Amino acid sequence: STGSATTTPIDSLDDAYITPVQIGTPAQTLNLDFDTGSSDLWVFSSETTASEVDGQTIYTPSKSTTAKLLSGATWSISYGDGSSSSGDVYTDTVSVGGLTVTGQAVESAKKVSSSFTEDSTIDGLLGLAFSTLNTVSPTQQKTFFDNAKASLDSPVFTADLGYHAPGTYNFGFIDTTAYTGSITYTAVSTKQGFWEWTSTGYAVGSGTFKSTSIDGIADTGTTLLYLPATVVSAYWAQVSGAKSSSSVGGYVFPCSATLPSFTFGVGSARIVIPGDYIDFGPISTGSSSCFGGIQSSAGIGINIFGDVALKAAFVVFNGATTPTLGFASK
Ligand SMILES: O=c1[nH]c2ccc(NCc3ccccn3)cc2[nH]1
Repeated sequence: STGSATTTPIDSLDDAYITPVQIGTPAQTLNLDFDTGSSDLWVFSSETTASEVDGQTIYTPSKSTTAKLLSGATWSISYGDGSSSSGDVYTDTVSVGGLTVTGQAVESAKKVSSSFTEDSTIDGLLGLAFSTLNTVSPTQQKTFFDNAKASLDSPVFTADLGYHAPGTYNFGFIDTTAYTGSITYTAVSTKQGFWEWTSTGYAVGSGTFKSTSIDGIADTGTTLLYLPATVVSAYWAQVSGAKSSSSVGGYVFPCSATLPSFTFGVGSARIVIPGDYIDFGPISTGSSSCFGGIQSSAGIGINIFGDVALKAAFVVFNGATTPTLGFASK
């Protein structure tokens, strides 16, 4: 089997991407944030504290004839931006772009943190990291991808995120029309539960390529590109007026600037992030200070190839017995 679903930026900055997901019988369609950096499928629901729901579409398990309470199971998760959610668990039928999994753990939110409440466009998350990170207790649950894998034509999914435009998540097949040139595959470590890999280096604009190993994760749930301070300093040094601001929380630059591209290495191959991808707009409405899309990972503890990097590529998440990642230009 296969599935294919369009993913759409939630705003004009591509802060995140939402993908429609059918849950239950009859289908309840929720727009979920497909997150290759986590492993929980959780949704706003009929059980979510009323004051914490503001415009989201909710899953109501009592209206689904295939919903079954997973007795005793609870979940609780916190993300890198400090956001969090928690609740209990149902199993139900979940379909993504025509691909159906029965008995999928659907984690029903009883509580969500303010940043989820304040974002009316995200109805929940669909985790696509490794199931070892799933937070359901006392019985850990599998991701949608893990559950679907045996049924897929090929044990893969692909992320094709758009810049200021819709993109695509495919499951079970590689669309050879969706990229240019060839796909370069690279090794993955699953030891931290992430799609963790090692970039072979970087270039800034038309500068020479610096060969250097950068270990990081392919994380569709993270907006920006977080890289070592040395790398990030070398990038922003090429932007007149750019500076790291403690008060804002990262590198900012004059909105009047033309940003240089950023290249990262995948084996001997190169993925080029156009300068415009690195612009995340005024730090506050009407400001002429703009927030940078490449930021330091110092104090995060890990480098993160977030949407800024991933949307420049066609990315294969290969879930074969030994997982790998593939990157192609597009
Ligand atoms: O690295 C990041 N990923 C993000 C996704 C959405 C956002 N913005 C909206 C949001 C935040 C938290 C919960 C719900 N919606 C910011 C992000 N930063």
